[PDB]
Amino acid sequence: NNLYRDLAPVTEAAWAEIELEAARTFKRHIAGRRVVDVSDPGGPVTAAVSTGRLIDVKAPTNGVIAHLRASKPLVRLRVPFTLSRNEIDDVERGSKDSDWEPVKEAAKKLAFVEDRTIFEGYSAASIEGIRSASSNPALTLPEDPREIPDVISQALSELRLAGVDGPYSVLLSADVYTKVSETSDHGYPIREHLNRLVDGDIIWAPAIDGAFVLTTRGGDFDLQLGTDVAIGYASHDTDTVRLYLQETLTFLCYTAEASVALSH
Amino acid sequence: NNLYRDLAPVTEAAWAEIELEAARTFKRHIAGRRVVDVSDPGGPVTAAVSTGRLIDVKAPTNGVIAHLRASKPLVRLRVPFTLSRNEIDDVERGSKDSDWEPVKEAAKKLAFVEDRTIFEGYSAASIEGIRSASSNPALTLPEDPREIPDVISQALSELRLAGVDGPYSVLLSADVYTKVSETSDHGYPIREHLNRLVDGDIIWAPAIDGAFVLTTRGGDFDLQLGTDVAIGYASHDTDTVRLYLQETLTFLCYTAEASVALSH
Amino acid sequence: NNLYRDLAPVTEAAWAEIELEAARTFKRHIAGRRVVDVSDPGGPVTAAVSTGRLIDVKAPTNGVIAHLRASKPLVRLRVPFTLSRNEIDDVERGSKDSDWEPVKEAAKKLAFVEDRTIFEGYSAASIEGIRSASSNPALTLPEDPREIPDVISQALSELRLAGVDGPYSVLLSADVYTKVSETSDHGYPIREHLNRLVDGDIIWAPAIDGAFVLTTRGGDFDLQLGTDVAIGYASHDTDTVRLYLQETLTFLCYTAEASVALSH
Repeated sequence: NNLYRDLAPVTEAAWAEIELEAARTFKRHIAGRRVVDVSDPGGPVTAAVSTGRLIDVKAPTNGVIAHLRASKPLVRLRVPFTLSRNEIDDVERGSKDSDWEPVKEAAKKLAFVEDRTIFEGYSAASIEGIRSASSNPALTLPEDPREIPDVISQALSELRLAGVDGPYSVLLSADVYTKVSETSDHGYPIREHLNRLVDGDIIWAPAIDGAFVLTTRGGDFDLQLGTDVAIGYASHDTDTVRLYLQETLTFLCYTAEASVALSH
Repeated sequence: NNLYRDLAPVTEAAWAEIELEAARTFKRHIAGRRVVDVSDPGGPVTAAVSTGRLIDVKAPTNGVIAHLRASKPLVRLRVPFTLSRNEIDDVERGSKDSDWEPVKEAAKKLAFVEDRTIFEGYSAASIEGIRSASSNPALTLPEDPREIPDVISQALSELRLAGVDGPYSVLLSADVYTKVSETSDHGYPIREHLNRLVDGDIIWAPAIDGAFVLTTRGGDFDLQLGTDVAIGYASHDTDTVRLYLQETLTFLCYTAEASVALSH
Repeated sequence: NNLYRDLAPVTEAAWAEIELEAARTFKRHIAGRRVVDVSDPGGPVTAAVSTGRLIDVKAPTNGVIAHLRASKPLVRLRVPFTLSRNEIDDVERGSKDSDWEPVKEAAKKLAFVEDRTIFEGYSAASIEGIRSASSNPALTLPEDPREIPDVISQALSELRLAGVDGPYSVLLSADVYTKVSETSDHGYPIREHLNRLVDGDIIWAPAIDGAFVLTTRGGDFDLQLGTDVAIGYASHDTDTVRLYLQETLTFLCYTAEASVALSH
């Protein structure tokens, strides 16, 4: 296929450790797929997702009414990374500490771009994120982290006022997640106060800004995958192998009132 | 074998009580084997652990490229102890309080050396401990023990920032473990506050200095055993038997970001 | 694996002729494996050979006796060679005289380095050769080749005085082997006089200096192989393919009195 993995000077044993480090780092830093509906991958051919809507377009002849079918394009996101060939060759010799730091940086970079796309949008790919598509009022996060469980309760009130009924999850940015993990009250971290407000999870979301409170009842948020994360080969020289991680996706939000966005 | 146990003036009943006291005291004072991967014992022959790496070495002839295979030597750690022969002979007569205090001191001594080796290093045996091999920033322990769950939360933040994903355990030195056990807050000991920060265990580590927070996801810390703890015979006279405890091991840390070291 | 043979622009038919020329030239120029015990290859992981001995090392704590396990490192010996791609491509077209001269030079180079290592030592790899480890007195080779069977008989006397009992082989350097092959006495070459002194073989050893007389009773000389001779791929351009021969080994001599070294 287009990955051209068989052309890489990378052993089968070294691929297994690269695949492990990429999958483990990506899953650690992905927060969007824990709350959105993730489709089955459509394959390499699929290029657009039908929205079912119509666009008025000028008729080619009188007596004819013409409409373009509306769709959302998929975006191919590629993160290159460079591995040392000495570190690759050490794997068959029995090394357990080969430097897969460029794999982990690329998986963290690809996980951030996917979560920035879902929550903050990526407008060049015609992706309105959850923050922009939310019709609930955007709340402000207080600087005192002990006041955060009040504002999360205010976000849960807006979802209750909007009429949505599902288990709620709270996604926190890396700064806010740290701040509620390290600040205590009544002998409990603030993050444990937040656990008891919601039936879903308090989710570490290191890509996003601020916070999000949303329902995970299903059918509101759609991550449409063309192809999921794959590792491909670009080139190599004597010392290095140029690889990449890539995935093809788009994100669709169908319910504007299913989420509350929070920021500073 | 080399233990020469059959030459000892030690009865079978007395061996069973010596083996029991040594195993119970060693397991009580070992903290490293609760968090590191412990290999199967390689046997008495094994002398080195391959690191899989290569060392540049001068070629014997031009047109030849030579590399030494790198490895880590195992270290044989022996702790002698002396038992009274009157206490040994009392066992067959039905004594239940024979003085196995030199067994317990030797097992505690051998357990401390193993845990100092894993965590603080033993540089003459080319063993970089967990504290020296950690790439996360070293935190300072506060003198007020009620402020310890904040600094443990700061250590958990560094591991979350490093990207590692497993159940975290906290290893406390004997001074710190006592101080968080004897200080209370909200009607709970500080050690119980620490239990609720982590999904792993709060571990009494009487050999180490300060504290350690690390993941136990697996594959990061490797205790390679040549031979595990065995009791051997050295010599005897009319009144005493000279014995020893010994084990052959080395320790390897493969993941620098899998641990946070804490000290005063 | 690390050889990356599938990336080479070398046909299956051309590999078969390269493998044949490398194996035939290596076996022609190897003399050490005819007299030493050659182990089964330990695999790519193995990095050291246990000597079973102990090294005094400073104890980490009082009351503890520490010893490092001693071992001998394996050395990876690589000989690069460059083949013409026109000569490679001629093989499928039915050529029988493709220039495998760089293969034969590399196999001769790798065979010499292995035999210099066994007999003359390679001290950077901590390999004491047979000549240095021999405790028998070193004899001098006479300039008259007709006087060589006397000095070989003197070497056989030293082995008889040392008490060793096995079939003796004589290894001659390329200069000495030529000189005893081309000089005649009583209508026989001097090499045929040497054949009748020993029950083993008179062995052409083109790598070594001088001569060696040793027993092949077994258990005295140990060639420990990690991986045996393999052909790997480095790189290629339009005109050439860069390949290499490599093997990983060390040599151990266990019996100092099992050999007599001879020189000029």
